[PDB]
Order: sequence, then structure tokens, then C-alpha cells
Amino acid sequence: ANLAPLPPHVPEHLVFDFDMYNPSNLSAGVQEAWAVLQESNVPDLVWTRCNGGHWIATRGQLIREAYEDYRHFSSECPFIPSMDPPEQRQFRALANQVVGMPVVDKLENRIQELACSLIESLRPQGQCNFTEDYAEPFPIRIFMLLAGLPEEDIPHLKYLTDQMTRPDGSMTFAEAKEALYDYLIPIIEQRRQKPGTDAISIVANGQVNGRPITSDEAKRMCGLLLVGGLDTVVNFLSFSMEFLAKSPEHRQELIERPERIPAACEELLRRFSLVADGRILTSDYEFHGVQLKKGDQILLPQMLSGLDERENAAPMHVDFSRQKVSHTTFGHGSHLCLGQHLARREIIVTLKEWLTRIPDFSIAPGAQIQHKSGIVSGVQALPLVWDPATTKAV
Ligand code: HEM
Ligand SMILES: CC1(C)[C@@H]2CC[C@@]1(C)C(=O)C2
Repeated sequence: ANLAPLPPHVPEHLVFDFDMYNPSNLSAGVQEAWAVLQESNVPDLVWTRCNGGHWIATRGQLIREAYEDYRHFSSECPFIPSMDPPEQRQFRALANQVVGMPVVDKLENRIQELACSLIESLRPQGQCNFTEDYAEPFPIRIFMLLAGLPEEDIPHLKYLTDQMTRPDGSMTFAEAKEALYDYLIPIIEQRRQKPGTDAISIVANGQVNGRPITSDEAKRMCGLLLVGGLDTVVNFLSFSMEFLAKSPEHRQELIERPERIPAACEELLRRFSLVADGRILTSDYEFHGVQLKKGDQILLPQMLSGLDERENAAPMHVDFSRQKVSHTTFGHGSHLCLGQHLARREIIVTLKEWLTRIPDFSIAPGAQIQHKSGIVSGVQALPLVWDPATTKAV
């Protein structure tokens, strides 16, 4: 059944054959399907024989510990079946000049203007497919604004990024990546010569280790800033809007109590956490009584820390007034999402603008929403409807 044979250092009593790309109970919702790993008969660290064979840490304490311990759990192979500290700190520091908290605070209303334009387009229609019509266009338009790229390039960039996460067969993953680099290289070179204040100019003019960043370093940094802020945001906004379409009392709460929108964002980030990446052991290492071997891959699912009942009570319920929202949805440790501040502002702006203009909306009649699981889990489609006479062209 596609199972890799058990390595001889792994005890049989820790084997649980969870498949991160096709978990059993996916029609209950992806977070629910993954929470099978937190049932009380499942140890805190298990081995699955799926996807080549790899460990899974199932509890927040272990997932945080491993992400803290970059000496033993390296990001050189984070994907199942890429840099660690000090170089990594140099590149982060450079990325932070593009998406750090000061930039996001200066840029917050550009983000709100984009949301309002998209939302006002859709509002009189009384229907949309949220994933396609808002969740994808909003982060890609923010990228083009931040990167100083023109509107007419959106469809071709969206296309290249779609081929990495869901190829239609036109391009290999390698061709998609090279096509993207081919697009970015000449703009990086131009803006090294004639910089502006956009993101690509900031990157193209950084220094690594006492010298000008190379073309190769800059294309990879630009590429990671672009792909990092797309599938995660698209899918997270869709999980959150799926929940709000199904829960009118939570819509009402935020309409009545808009000051709670930033806390609601944090709680949605906990409940609809969606990333599950990995590390590779750099050496043999005993971790909580379990012998790990050099070279073993371990999935450390950021999704699971906040769903762990040990971290949050009644973790499947959405409660915007939780006193302490514990999660690792943007990661933990040295690779903690550089985009965490930009993403929170995109979530808060989308909650404020959507519930202002379209306060009452539902899942389309008859639609059954379907999820997909993987390194970034997500929503296949989100058909929504509403009565235009209940909307506000504010
Ligand atoms: C809700 C939206 C987002 C979520 C849940 C998310 C989550 C994550 C997580 C879990 C990681 C760490 C992965 C690991 O340690 O293996 C990460 C890293 C990263 N994210 Fe995000 N992210 C989101 C939005 C964004 C945005 C808007 C950007 C902006 C470009 C972005 C850029 C990055 C980058 C560049 C890294 C790599 C950091 C490094 O390796 O040092 N993210 N993100
Ligand atoms: C979560 C990320 C943004 C980070 C870089 C690309 C991404 C989608 C990953 O799977 C690791």
C-alpha cells in the first residue's frame, strides 16, 4: 500500500501510518483529520511508513522543542519526501526590510484599498467563489504593489505559481521555477542600477557577508518572498471565510465588536492552522526517550500545536475571547514566518472590509466544501452567496 519498510532502529509500537497528503478522515475537515494524531492512543512521537517513512511529532511541546533545536533538526531538507543560522540571519534581516512590522504599518491602507476594490466588485453579484475571486487576487495584488510590478503581469505570475502547487501538466516544477527566475532576473538587474523603494530594489541592493548580494541570491530571495505569501494566505483566508459563512453568530460578534477583530484573527490562525513542514536529523539523537537516527526526516506540523488540547481547551471550538491563544501557525524558531505581520494585517483588513460590505453571507446551497492536505493544506473552492440588498456600498 505505498509503505516504506520500517527502519530497524524504529520500534513497532511507535508506528502509525498517517499519510500527510491523503489522511483518512478528510471529509470531516483537514484540521479534524490531522487531529486523529492527537487521540490518546497515539504517542507524542510516531513513525509513519507513508511518503518514504518519517517521524511525526504530534504535540505542541515536541513540535516547539524540535523547531528550537536547529542543531539536531536541520532545515536543509524541510519537505517530505534550506539554510540554518548565521547566513540565514543575514537573509532574514534583509527580508525584514521588505515585510517587517514598520513596512506593514506604512502599507496597511494600500492593503485595505485593494481589499475594498475587490470586495466592492463582487458585492452586487450576490455570489462568488471566494478562493478564486478574492483569496488568490488579494495577496498577488499586494505582492505586485510591494514589488513595483505592473498589473498586466498578474496572470502570468499567478500561472507560474499555480504550476508549483497544482500543475495542470504544462510545465515541470523545475520549468515553473526557472520561468519565475527568468522573469525576476532582469528586473533585479535593472533595479540594482536604478533602484526605487519597492521590494525588489531593496533586495537587489542588500549586502551578504561584506559584499553585494548576487543575482542568484537575490532571485532566490525574491522568489521565496513571492511564493511564501501566496498559497498560505489563499488557503488560510478560505478556511477562515468558510468558517464565518457557516457561523452567523461569529459574523454577528465581529460586526457588534469590531475591536475584537485582531483577537479573532489570532484565534482563526490557531483553529485553521494549515502548514506542516519538516526537518532532517543532523546526527543520531535521543529525543524524549526515542532514538532518532542521522538522516531521518521528521514532520513537525505547525498546524497541530494549537489544536493540542494540552495547549488550548476545547481546541475545535472557535472562541475569539480566549485569554491565551497558543499556536505555532507561523512556525517557531529560527525560520518563524517573515511574513507573520503582513499576513495578520491581510487577515484583519479582510475581516473588517468583508463584514462591513457583505455582513451576511453563506455557503452556496448544496455545495459541500472539500479540503486538500499536504505541506500547505487548503480549500479546493469556496462558493459563497448573499442577498445584495443586505450589503453596504460604503
Ligand atoms: C496566513 C499566512 C501565512 C502562514 C500561515 C505562514 C506560515 C509560515 C511558516 C509555518 C513558516 C515556517 C516554515 C518552517 O519553519 O519550515 C513560514 C516561513 C516563511 N514565510 Fe510565511 N506564512 C504566511 C504568510 C506569509 C507571507 C504573507 C509572506 C510574505 C512574503 C511569507 C513569507 C515567508 C518566508 C519568506 C518564510 C521563510 C522564513 C525562513 O525560512 O527564515 N509568509 N511561513
Ligand atoms: C510555509 C512557507 C512559506 C515556507 C517557505 C515556503 C512555504 C510555503 C513552506 O512550505 C515553507
